[PDB]
Amino acid sequence: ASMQSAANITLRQILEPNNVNLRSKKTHIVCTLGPAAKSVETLVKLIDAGMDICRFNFSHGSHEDHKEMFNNVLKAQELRPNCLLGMLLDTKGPEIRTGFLKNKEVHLKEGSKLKLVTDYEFLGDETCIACSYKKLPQSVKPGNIILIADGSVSCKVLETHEDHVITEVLNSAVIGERKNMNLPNVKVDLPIISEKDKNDILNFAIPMGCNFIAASFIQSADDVRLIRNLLGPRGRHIKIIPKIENIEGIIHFDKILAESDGIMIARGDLGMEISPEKVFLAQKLMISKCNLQGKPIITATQMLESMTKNPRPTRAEVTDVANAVLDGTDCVMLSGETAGGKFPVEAVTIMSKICLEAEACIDYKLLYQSLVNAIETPISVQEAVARSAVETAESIQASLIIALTETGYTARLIAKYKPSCTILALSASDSTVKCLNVHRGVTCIKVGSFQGTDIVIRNAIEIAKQRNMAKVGDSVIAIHGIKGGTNLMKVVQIELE
Amino acid sequence: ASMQSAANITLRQILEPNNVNLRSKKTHIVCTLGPAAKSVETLVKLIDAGMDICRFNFSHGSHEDHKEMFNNVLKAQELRPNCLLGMLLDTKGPEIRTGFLKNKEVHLKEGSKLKLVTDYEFLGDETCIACSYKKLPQSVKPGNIILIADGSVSCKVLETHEDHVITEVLNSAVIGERKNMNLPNVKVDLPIISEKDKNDILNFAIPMGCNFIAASFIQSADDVRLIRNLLGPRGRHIKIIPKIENIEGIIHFDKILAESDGIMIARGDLGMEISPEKVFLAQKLMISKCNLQGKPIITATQMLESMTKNPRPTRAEVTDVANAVLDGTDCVMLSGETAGGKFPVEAVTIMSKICLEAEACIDYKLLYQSLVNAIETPISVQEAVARSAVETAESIQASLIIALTETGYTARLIAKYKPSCTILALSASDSTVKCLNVHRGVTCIKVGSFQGTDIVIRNAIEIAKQRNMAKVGDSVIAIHGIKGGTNLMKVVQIELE
Amino acid sequence: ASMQSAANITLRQILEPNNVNLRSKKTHIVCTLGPAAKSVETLVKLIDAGMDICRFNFSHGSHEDHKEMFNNVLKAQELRPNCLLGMLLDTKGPEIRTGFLKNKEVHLKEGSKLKLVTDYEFLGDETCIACSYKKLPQSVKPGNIILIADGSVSCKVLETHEDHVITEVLNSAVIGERKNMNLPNVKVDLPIISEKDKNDILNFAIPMGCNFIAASFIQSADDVRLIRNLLGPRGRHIKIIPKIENIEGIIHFDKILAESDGIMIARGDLGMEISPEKVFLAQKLMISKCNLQGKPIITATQMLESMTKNPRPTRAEVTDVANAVLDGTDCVMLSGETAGGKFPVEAVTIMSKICLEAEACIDYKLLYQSLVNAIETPISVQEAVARSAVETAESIQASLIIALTETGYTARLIAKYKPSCTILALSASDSTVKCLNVHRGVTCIKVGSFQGTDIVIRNAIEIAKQRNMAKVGDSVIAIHGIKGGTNLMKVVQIELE
Amino acid sequence: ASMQSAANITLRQILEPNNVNLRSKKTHIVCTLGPAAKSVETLVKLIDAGMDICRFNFSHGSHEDHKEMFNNVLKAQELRPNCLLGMLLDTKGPEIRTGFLKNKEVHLKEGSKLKLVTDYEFLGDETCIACSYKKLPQSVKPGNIILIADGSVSCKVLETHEDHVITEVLNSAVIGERKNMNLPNVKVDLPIISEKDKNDILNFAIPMGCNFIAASFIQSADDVRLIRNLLGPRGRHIKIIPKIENIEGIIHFDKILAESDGIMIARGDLGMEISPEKVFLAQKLMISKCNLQGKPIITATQMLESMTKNPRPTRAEVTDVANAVLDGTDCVMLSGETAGGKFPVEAVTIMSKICLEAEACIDYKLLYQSLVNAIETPISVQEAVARSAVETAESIQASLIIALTETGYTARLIAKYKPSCTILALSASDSTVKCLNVHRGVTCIKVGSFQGTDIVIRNAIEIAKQRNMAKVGDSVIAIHGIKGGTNLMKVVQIELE
Ligand SMILES: [Mg+2]
Ligand SMILES: [Mg+2]
Ligand SMILES: [Mg+2]
Ligand SMILES: [Mg+2]
Repeated sequence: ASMQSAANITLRQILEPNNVNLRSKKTHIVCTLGPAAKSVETLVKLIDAGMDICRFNFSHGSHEDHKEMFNNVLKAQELRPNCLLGMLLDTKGPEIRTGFLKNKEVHLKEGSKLKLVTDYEFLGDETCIACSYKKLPQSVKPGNIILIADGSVSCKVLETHEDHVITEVLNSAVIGERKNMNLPNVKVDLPIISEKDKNDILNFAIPMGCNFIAASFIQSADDVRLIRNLLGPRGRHIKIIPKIENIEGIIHFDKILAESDGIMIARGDLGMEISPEKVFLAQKLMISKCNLQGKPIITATQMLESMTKNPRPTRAEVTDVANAVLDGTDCVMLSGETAGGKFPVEAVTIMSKICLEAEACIDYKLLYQSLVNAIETPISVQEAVARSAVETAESIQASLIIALTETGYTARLIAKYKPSCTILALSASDSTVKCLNVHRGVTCIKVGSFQGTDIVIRNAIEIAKQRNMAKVGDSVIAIHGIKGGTNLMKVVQIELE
Repeated sequence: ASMQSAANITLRQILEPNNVNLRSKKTHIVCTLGPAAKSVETLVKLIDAGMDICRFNFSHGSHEDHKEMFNNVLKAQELRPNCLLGMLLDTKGPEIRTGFLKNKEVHLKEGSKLKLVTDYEFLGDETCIACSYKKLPQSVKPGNIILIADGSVSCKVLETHEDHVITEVLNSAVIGERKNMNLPNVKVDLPIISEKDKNDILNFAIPMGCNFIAASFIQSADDVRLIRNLLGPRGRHIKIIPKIENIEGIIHFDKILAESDGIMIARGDLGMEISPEKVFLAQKLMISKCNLQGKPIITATQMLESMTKNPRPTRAEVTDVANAVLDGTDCVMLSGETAGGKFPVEAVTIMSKICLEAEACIDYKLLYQSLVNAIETPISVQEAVARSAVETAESIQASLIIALTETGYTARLIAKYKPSCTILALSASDSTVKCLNVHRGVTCIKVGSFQGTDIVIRNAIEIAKQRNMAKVGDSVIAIHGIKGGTNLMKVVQIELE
Repeated sequence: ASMQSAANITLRQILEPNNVNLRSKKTHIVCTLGPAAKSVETLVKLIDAGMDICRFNFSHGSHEDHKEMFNNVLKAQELRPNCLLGMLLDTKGPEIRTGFLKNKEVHLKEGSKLKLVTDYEFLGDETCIACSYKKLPQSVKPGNIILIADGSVSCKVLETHEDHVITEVLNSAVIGERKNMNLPNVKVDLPIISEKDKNDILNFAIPMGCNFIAASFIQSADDVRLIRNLLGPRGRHIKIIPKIENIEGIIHFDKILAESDGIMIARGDLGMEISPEKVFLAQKLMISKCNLQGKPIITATQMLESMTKNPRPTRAEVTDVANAVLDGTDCVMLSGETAGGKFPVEAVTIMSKICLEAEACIDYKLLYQSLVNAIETPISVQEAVARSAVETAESIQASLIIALTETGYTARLIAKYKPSCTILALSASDSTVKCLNVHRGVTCIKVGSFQGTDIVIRNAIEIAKQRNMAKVGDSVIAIHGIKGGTNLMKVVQIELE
Repeated sequence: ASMQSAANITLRQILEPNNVNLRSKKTHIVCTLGPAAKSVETLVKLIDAGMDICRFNFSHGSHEDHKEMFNNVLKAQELRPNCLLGMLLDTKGPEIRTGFLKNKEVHLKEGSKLKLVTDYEFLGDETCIACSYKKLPQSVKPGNIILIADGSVSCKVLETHEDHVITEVLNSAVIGERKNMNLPNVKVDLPIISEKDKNDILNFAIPMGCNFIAASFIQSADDVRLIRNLLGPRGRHIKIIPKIENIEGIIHFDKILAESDGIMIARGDLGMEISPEKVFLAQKLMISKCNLQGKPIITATQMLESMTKNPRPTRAEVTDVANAVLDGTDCVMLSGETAGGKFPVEAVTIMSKICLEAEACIDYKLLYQSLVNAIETPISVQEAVARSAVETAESIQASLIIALTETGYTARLIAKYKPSCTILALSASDSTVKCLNVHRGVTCIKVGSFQGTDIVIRNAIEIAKQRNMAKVGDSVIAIHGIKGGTNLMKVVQIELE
């Protein structure tokens, strides 16, 4: 619950321009893949500008271009082999919509009474509109506030009956049809995953190499394990990333985080379920709790979201990305319409530059001590050795922490302590090398199995030099055997003769 | 240059709603007064929602409604006497504009050559456009970048001649006429204050009770003292607030701040003179340097800036205001078009709620020690006593620090250490009670002169109880004699019998 | 239980000699008054060398020279009026002695059996010796160790019977008669105060102006309140200083300290009741617990204790005094035979110089923060204001903290936070001005009653200048009204015109 | 110059007795070998009680029993092979003595004039005494103080002539003949090493396996390198330990420490060259400077020094040893006559118990951070890895830090950071395994050369279990390759199957 991040901003960093390669940044970028952001040329353009994880939802599109979207990613990877992309699938989850209307548009007047019925075939008007949530009367109570069309109107519940509720319109607006609805401070009793979603996961998501499931509208730890149950050993290697989008998720965040492999701060329902002035508290709290537990967090950030002119970001967009990095997020995220419809590459480019600037101003010594003093006394041998690699790297100004890991556990322990240098994770597991992209500062390279540790080390050293991640005269940290008995930390200096 | 702010966010603060009165917040709100935000009813509505300082520029309007704007403020004050409003005048300062065009619109093509001439009567086209800055050739050099129409196009200087320069258009766009221009990393050689501005200040601003002069485009300490020179003893009591809007101001910020009474982070030129990814560094650095020197800072924050739908703020708008408060700003500011054209009261209302939430999450003990460890060893008797009032107030959880001051110096020393409670400043100087609103947490009340200190204290105590600033059983800190020999700090408990 | 003290030792302090007046030291000296250390000339000599409290026990001497000792002190005071001496009476308390012997000397052999009988008239030998403690069989158990003649022999209890116990001699030595005895880890069931002691207190100690009662062999909080009970309102103003001399006192130290006005670390029984290697832990722990509670502590320190040559102290004697000051003792003490028989003035002189050196090396800023972080969150208005005086004095380098107090409570709160400067306590109570000498750094001056606070302040200022405690250009802290409502802290600068 | 040591004393440690083996202590004991402390039975008795380094001076004795003293040590080692003893030779160095007297005793009277002549054959009286220092007139000046017979008399220099000086006796005492002399604040111009000492070193000290040379009366860095020069490659592996015994050594301590392998605080001349009240400052400063540089320090501590009764230590003796350990000394030392003449084994036994108690109360986490924050930013790879072993050992509560080193450099880097557990140093160099005993907490075991690192590790593990230094279920730290490229830190858990 207690938070801190130490920045050290100099006049020199403000004036001297940055020419560091965008992909060397520690913060990773989740980019939602839209219609235009799919030309194999453009995904490569998006890779060069700093995308690390591809995000998609099967809410729209075909089954034809859903997998036409896959192979275009899978071939975009082959045109840039030094970049291993994560694949995240966003579930639809529970969702509440209004019904259809006689005029297909009504002008609800402030102070008027509005009936909400559960018969979804009822064609409504300004006096009575259908709601897709059949259990709406059994969930809300008199005094509860119902939001319609992204909170365009708020309705206070006056009466609850078996098949309908009666509300008072609190503000006058004009509504379309099939608009979204929100029930602040009310638990939605809908199945966490659909039967469409379940087979989209079990038979199409997992065979195509999907690594993350962003579970929409997670409200309890049960929802997480219910999902993990039905994925089975067929999907035992996929990371479940609950999306906290309402009060229920925030109330139970600790136990949801316990069952989770990460957290995603989605741009969407949370803006309507919580007052806007309290959202920034939730974002900062969730990032802190994820940082302390070593769990990765993805934070939605606005960037060229609305442009009625040319693509130059607003000041609030810049500080939103910068402060999310300073708050301690592993990934910043470009959402669907935030690619601007037309400028996805320019948006991720600016985001990468902001991440580099925010990363360069961090006092990593102070950040490390802050983490150490916030984590409990009984840490394991594995965590202590991972701790020692980070502190040794900072003291000697090492260029890399090379972590040998097969399940990714070693690299996650190191990333928990936020080193200033890149964590070069070496794995023989294809599932591991595309699951660790969600952690800040971790760059993975697949290696063969049944190889001596020392051979894998200097082979990583050679390709680190090839990728300009380390030069001659540098020191790098090598850490392996974390599983033991074999927990080990080495310093080796880059030479060649 | 080193920065830190300690937040303590709890789940309870996220869930429990805030019903604290908006005007009890510590962060103050500078609200730019526009056309519609002038109904005496609406300024009172703006006062209730949390305005503390009124901002205006004489760029537009008449001389008739400029003072029709004054008395409407001066009578809005009389309808809410517990709120003493500051009055800030924004100067126009140096300003660079393009010329007029034959078509009054040109489509400059990327890669084409564009001549910029100093003959402002020249009616231009896509090959040659006039620039109002007559000394443009003598200021920019080959390689300098010239921005037109809020950075809609960027032109690299290829040739400089006596009366014109030749540039290469770097991106294709369509321009209007009389559009603004920016010269990044180039000092603009224009008079800091006009002769229109000078007489707007000396003969209309100072007789109407203007307290702050926001000097646009301050580039050096000379600009500040040149302004202070020409205001004379007629305006010796007005605070000069330089606006840092380009690289030159940032380069010389320390010496500009030395000659200043405060700083204003304006929404405008700084977005074009500095790369967007580096603006957040400048904002945070300037706030830190102002905090360490005890100088107030006003930060522009976006809130309901663009609405093509109903007035609900974006997430980036919320975090922008919240993080500006957490960064340590004395005032957040609503700019002209950010009142939304139509929703100024709702914007300041949300801002006040955000300030209250951000203020309530601050760890004031940690913040106090952070300030103390960053300020130099040789502090004066006056600062030490002001320091003692803040620490005593936190330890005993006092409700108020009552500061008796005539020049405002005592209250500024206390505000420098950011107490968790309100600073109730008592002054006999009308100039002082409307100059201290720019400091965070300071609320002023005018008192009569030639009054015993003890009588002024309990009289402030009584009206503090009347304004719900303190109740029976509370402790308050009384601090006076700061000028001596007379530097004094008292604790008194609120009783009545 | 946690301890810390920050020293800052420079090469300059090691080389440059100290010429500061000995009586300006902050650590005070308790000096036991012996036979030769009683010439009115020598007590004045002892005053000049740094005595602050006179210690005596009525174990020996007459009733004639017991009060002949008083008036010689009371007239030694009149020859040096700037020094108000405290008067401490040491009670005898429980005490255990062996019996008389046929040869009046026995050679107990290691491994032999030794009977200890309760019949004190029995004239003993190497097989059976009487013990004055009649309840010895009911207190010790088989396995308990009995010490004789300052631990010259140790006897393990083998048998306990009604009127005797049987022990095995563990080491061979030769014993006199009427030698002391100790029962480690066994509670002694003897009355805490005698009927001789009780009337020595109620009818001779309190009428002669005795301020402190050093209660020998305190084992429980009951012993303290049993003493305080029988002193009554006739002695309600005398400070009870328990002497912790065995395991029982250490076990119950917290509750003994709660009922106490201070603690005395006596040189004596504690060396035999606890293993020597564990005594330094007890001394440091008790000093820390007294420091945290604001209770004064007196620590016995060796200095010219054994001299078979001329009076130059050993290195262990020097570090013992120096580390006791660094551990945080309010007073260091010269015991009876430690005056060397012949050199009391030289011993207190060296002690004063050691205290000055140890005091000058303390980092008072670090010490203050260490105290503040160890004391609980809910401190009172009085303690917070006393806290503010100490911190203000350090920040502005004030020469004095002038505390106006009648019960001494104000000065004790200030002394709890160990300021680097002298605490000048002003009281109208004769009992208060001679009770506060036990606190470190507090120098008292008696003032008249019914005087305005401001008049008392500058009158103390004038005599502070007369005593070279403050000069022109100095700042001093004035603190009064601590009782309210009236809690107040002032800074005044020393001028005269 | 800044000092700190964090103690955590509990009531439980005061009451619960210690049964830990004495040789498992971290502080090591230098014991001066005297006449009686030489029975092969008694040196073994001294080993069991905690001796780690044997100290001797060739000032007395024969050449026959000087080496009869060696082989008795060398065979005492063979009766306890788990204890490798260091051998320290104390040089005589510069030394100043009075002459012979007609009565062989004079009563110098305070105020009388005393001539000191350089003709050492002159048989003197109370008017004129010879001094062995021939250059005495050229070293002291009028106003200098000359000390005779352990400071029994002090003489202020009144006149300096070619072959004599005239002094005024400042105190009356009776002197023997050939008594020592001291010249406070005056550099003694005598050869640092004699020709007797030089051949005692080059032809008898180094062939017998002497490891440390305690150079008496070191006054400059030149003295250290002049000694190291004349030892040559024949003694390149011997550690030179300057003895700082006068003002000159303290003035130049930093540069003396730079050329040194350690420091010894000798009991002797320093008590006369510096005022007693300033000696504790010098001891604490020198220990701090040695701690920060990683250089070992030996501190003389009093223990059963004077006993006119049975051997129970005084309180000042106990705190002297305990505070020396808390100050941060690597070794405490029993000097010649401090073995009591009769009780050397009992004195070292009590010292070991005191060291164990003082060591057990140290807060090692706080001590480690204190060291880290006092050492400069640019530390090497070797020091960083040694740092990581200590912090990892504390976090996981490892039982041992096993250091593989041949020159001892690895173990010294680890000992610099004062781990709570034993440092088990493994070396193939006989010179290294008997030089590292001077560092706190380092226990050496000789191993064969040309052995794989992993084989040496678990072999040390097995004999660690045999010596009760580690049990099953423990974690130990293994650190090797510190020379590279090969700097390495491992954690291994103790199992056996
Ligand atoms: Mg959703
Ligand atoms: Mg401007
Ligand atoms: Mg006693
Ligand atoms: Mg010597």
